[PDB]
Amino acid sequence: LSSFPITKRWPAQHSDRIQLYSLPTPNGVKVSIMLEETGLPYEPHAIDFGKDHQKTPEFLSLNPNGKIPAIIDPNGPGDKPLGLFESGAILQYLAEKTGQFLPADPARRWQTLQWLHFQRPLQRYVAESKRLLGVLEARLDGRQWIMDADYTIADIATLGWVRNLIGFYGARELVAFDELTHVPAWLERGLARPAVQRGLEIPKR
Amino acid sequence: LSSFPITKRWPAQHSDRIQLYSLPTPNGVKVSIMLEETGLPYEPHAIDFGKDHQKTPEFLSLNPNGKIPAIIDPNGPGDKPLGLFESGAILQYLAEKTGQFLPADPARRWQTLQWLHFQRPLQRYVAESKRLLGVLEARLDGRQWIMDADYTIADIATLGWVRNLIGFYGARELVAFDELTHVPAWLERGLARPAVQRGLEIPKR
Repeated sequence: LSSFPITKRWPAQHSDRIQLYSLPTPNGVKVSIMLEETGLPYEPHAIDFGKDHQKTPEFLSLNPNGKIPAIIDPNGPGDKPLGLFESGAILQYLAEKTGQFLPADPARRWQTLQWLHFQRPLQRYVAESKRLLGVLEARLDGRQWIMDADYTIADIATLGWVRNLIGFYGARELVAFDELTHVPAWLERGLARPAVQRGLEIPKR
Repeated sequence: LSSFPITKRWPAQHSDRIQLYSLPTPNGVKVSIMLEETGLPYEPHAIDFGKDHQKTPEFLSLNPNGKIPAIIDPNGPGDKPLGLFESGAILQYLAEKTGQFLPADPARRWQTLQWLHFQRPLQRYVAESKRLLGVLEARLDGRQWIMDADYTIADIATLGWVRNLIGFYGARELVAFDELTHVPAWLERGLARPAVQRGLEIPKR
């Protein structure tokens, strides 16, 4: 892992573990939830955007885009380390590494991938949030998870976003969350999972 | 394909071909380029956003999100039709169906996926465009394609966006395109491909 310059600024205490460079944002918690769900050993590192640490040469050496989350799996394909960014790519990578959180059926596996990139100022944010919730509501009518009986990377990609959408005071009311039926029940099912509970707080801000 | 209600509004003349529901936008041309590159038979259908055709019950029956592109592959997994939206999911699906446009190496295949979701008003659009071009410029320094010698779904996902970014009068100058080196050369290489030339115009607006 010494050949990865990010490790000069965020050293690996456990170089045999997946290194996670992230923040507990809706995009970041996708990957911490996935790591908790799979049970993979990992080492989280909070990336301080308040100090522009995402713009440091060490962070950019892993993700030139300057976004979280990013990982380095020291046990990557061909037993070489693999640095990877883009939360959708990471979720797929971890699903394949573990053989967990994708449906068995090939057609439904492809459909699962659709959900990895699903999600006046406030008025626009509220209108878009409502439109997205409406799509999810339509999908979850008569389904336990986005992919029916199977809990997948689709739920892992979306639970944190919905949780955060209604996080602040007045937010539920603004988006008429409690007038929905299927999203609230699914959110409850997801937040009851201990891996989800853990992932939502990782890394410590 | 009769079980797909979208076909009531955009009938399939060739029901043994992939049906493409799209417009030649930066997101839409990803999939028409991919279809042209692979040589797969397909049937394009322009979705008229000017008449709100993306909000019709027929379109929403395929993509409840109301976005293009979407496909139905009548020859999907298990020889049943498969409806699929989300341009990244579609590009991956078509790469696997054909065995084309992904690197051979497992680590580089994962890295390829990172690029499927890469990309005062005008000032913000120009600043973001410049930042993105800078990332691409850094990647393409010393590389023929985003994934080195291999032309992949990464290039297919990004060529149209760059082409369009500098499409209008003054746009190149605004983003300082001609002060770059590697993006202009790569764009030239990509636009020299006849499949790219074809895909960029499909469906006919």
